[PDB]
This record gives sequence, structure tokens and C-alpha cells, in this order.
Amino acid sequence: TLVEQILAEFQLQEEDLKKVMRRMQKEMDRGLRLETHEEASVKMLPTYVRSTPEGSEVGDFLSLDLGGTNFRVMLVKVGEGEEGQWSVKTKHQMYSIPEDAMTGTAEMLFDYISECISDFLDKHQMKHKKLPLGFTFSFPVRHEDIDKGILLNWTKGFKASGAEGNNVVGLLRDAIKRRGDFEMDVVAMVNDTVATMISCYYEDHQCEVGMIVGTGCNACYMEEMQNVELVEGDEGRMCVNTEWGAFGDSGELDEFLLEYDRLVDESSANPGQQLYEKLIGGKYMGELVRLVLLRLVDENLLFHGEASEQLRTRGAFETRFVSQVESDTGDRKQIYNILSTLGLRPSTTDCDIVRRACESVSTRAAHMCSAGLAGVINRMRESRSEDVMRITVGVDGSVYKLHPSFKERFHASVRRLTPSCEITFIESEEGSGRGAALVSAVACKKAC
Ligand SMILES: Cc1cnc(Nc2nc(C)cs2)c(OCc2ccccc2)c1
Ligand SMILES: OC[C@H]1O[C@H](O)[C@H](O)[C@@H](O)[C@@H]1O
Repeated sequence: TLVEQILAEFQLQEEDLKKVMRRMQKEMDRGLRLETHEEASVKMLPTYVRSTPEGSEVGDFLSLDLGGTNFRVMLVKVGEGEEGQWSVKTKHQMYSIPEDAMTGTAEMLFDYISECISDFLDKHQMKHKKLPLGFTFSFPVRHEDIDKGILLNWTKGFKASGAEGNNVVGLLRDAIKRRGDFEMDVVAMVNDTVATMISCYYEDHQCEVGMIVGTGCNACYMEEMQNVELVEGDEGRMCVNTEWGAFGDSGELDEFLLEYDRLVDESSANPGQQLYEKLIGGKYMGELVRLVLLRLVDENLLFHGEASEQLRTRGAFETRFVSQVESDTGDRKQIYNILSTLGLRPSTTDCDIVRRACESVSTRAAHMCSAGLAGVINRMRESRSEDVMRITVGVDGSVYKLHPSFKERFHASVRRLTPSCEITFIESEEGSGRGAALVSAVACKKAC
């Protein structure tokens, strides 16, 4: 109990999640009206991907994904069958992100990207061609059009200087001309939430949400255009990147924020920002555990009171440990080897506590997230017909796909909050690559 008292702190009651779900619905409406959109913590951003597409182009497209831990490049082909486009990644390649790119200027970052883009085109001899290029850019962007928009600010721990405030698609081109090595027609810039929804629509036409629970946490949904005041028009629907990770930045979570959350936030690349994301994201979960463990040893409840050298350095506890720990079959060998690598010698009950700590952190994350989705799905259900409103949600992100139980805890809780709704989850088999391509395919029936 002395331990379970400290852990029970991470608990959230059914009534707590409802309160969170209602507060999200609120910030959502606030960021959609013109009069509040500006200081709304949930920015609710028009993506310019719209309800009824005009028509699509076929052929190969070049897709970029940045915003992950890693930058990726892939070529995807696009065709047409009975029900809309089919897409399929045909070639691909990842490129680690250097420290000299993340510290330097936006200009340096993008040249590095320009390079990897040429390196890629080498290995597959294609440097001589000019294809439509879809860009999945996993950051808050204020779009002027499907291929126009500026970076509002970095999240997840990117710093590249003098990037905020500028057009991203521009900079991409800027860097390609700083090469002459090749040409590319940049036709669409989309959020990963959005890339993922689109990749999934073609599978299930009812797929109208894209949720990412990976290093960050964000969601996007199809909204009524008359509700999108920042964009002119009333017919049809535009996809809206909620950027809900910023939920709580106006202080809507304060009654739920634990000391471990205050500490993570303080030391983060962005104090006071992405507060909701820091309860859930992968950038942050392993760190929450680490802080919890360190609290537990400072109360002589763990590791005999003595914390490791690494256990004491920030970020030393990787989110992917939290998974491994929660995967241990019950024999404790999975948990032991982990703490072993971190310079500790866990007793048996040491291991059993660390399991409990993870479960406490990740399960909070699961539920906190479900409130958010639930509040989206409720909002959609509100401006829309009804009986049992079926709806599909396209999902992606390591935390969701790999953490052994987050998925189960998350589905259960979402459903508890959404009666009358029959929610279906699909995991995007390469949703970035093909979501972008699919969106470029239709953007490019205008720019080609
Ligand atoms: C594959 C796909 C790709 N693009 C779509 N729409 C797009 N609109 C613009 C301005 C660019 S691409 C699109 O619209 C259909 C749709 C998607 C999600 C919800 C409702 C309709 C589907
Ligand atoms: O990586 C998933 C999410 O991470 C962060 O919240 C980004 O701001 C958002 O654009 C993205 O969708």
C-alpha cells in the first residue's frame, strides 16, 4: 500500500475521463470559431483536404515523412479500382537525423533532407525524373492551401532555428534548388494524422478520423465546412488537424497534473506546451516512469534506496522499456535484463514494483487518450444524422501498436464513453507514405 498509495495517484475515475472528454469538446469548438481560434489551446487547423475530391491522377509519387525520430523517403504507386485509388509503397529508405541538423538552421536541416532525397534517387536510379512529391510533416502547421503553410512551432523536441513562422513547403523547394541535382513538383503537405486517415478511407470509406499515438499524440477528423470559420465555405467537409496535444496549455488539465508531469515539462524542449501530449506521448512516457521510480527509491521503497547512475540521467528510461516491462511473462527475466542494462540489481519485488509503475503510467495514458478520441467522436456524432452512428478510426504510432496492452485499455475506455457509437479501428499499413501519395494524387490533378 505504501507503494500503491503513490501509484494510485495516476488513477482516473470514469467521471474524471468524462470531465476531460467534455473539456476537450470545449477547446475544440473554441479553436474553430474565428473569435477564439487565436488563443484556443486546441488550434483545430484546416488541412485543406476536402470532403468530395474532384478526381485523382495515377502513377508513382514521391512521399516524405518527417517528424518521426527518423526521416524517411519512399516511392508509392497509385491506381484505381471500383472504389477509389489503390496505393502501395514500392521502394523506401530511412535516414537518421544528425545532431548538427537539429541544432543548426532550418536551412541546414532541409539540405540534409535534400541530400537524403538525392541519396535515395541514386540507389534507385530515378534522379532524372520529376514526380509529384507528397510531404507528411508531423508538426502544427497553419495551412493556406493543400500545398501552402507555415510552421506554428516545433514539438516533440525539434529545434532547427529560424523555422517557426515560415512556409515549410517553400523551404523544401529552397533546398532542392540549393542542389540543381533534381527537380520535384511539391503538390501536397499533410499531417501524419491526416496522412493516416486517408490511407484508411480507401480501405473503409467510413474512416473519418486519424489518430497518432507514437512519439507524439494527435488526432484529425472530418468537420462540417460551415463549422470551419477560418476557411470560407459551408458545403462539404474539411479535415481538421486538432493538434490536441496542446490541450491543457490553457491550464485545463491542472487538476490532474502530477509532480512527475510538472518535472518532465520543466526539463522539456518546450515548457508549458503539449501538456496533454506529455501524459501520453512516447517522447515522454518512459521519462514519466523514470521519475516515478526515482521517487520510489527516495522513499526507500525500491533498489534499497540506491538509484543507479543512468537511472538518474534524463531520458535514460526509454518508452520501449515500459513496453518490455509490461510484456514480461511473469518470470521477471524481461524486467531484470532491462534494469540490469541500467546498472541496477533488482530484487524480485523491485521488479514487481517497476511493472506496477509502468502499468500506472501507461494506463493513465491509455485512458487520458480515450477521453480525447471520445470527445472527437461525440462532437462528430453531434453534427450528423444518427442512430447507432458507426465510424472508423485510422490509427498509428508505436505506443498504440507495440505497447502490449495500451491498445486494449484504450479501446475499452473509448467505448465506455461512446455509447450509440460503433467504433472501428484500423491500423495504417504504411499510412504516411500512401496517405500523402493518395492526397498528392488528387492535389496533382490540379497542379499537373
Ligand atoms: C484518398 C483521398 C485523398 N484525398 C481526398 N481529398 C482531398 N482533397 C484535397 C483538397 C486534396 S486530397 C480524399 O477525399 C475523400 C474523403 C476522405 C476522408 C473523408 C471523407 C472523404 C480521399
Ligand atoms: O507525431 C504525432 C503528433 O506529434 C505532435 O503532436 C505534432 O505537433 C503533431 O502534428 C503530430 O500529429
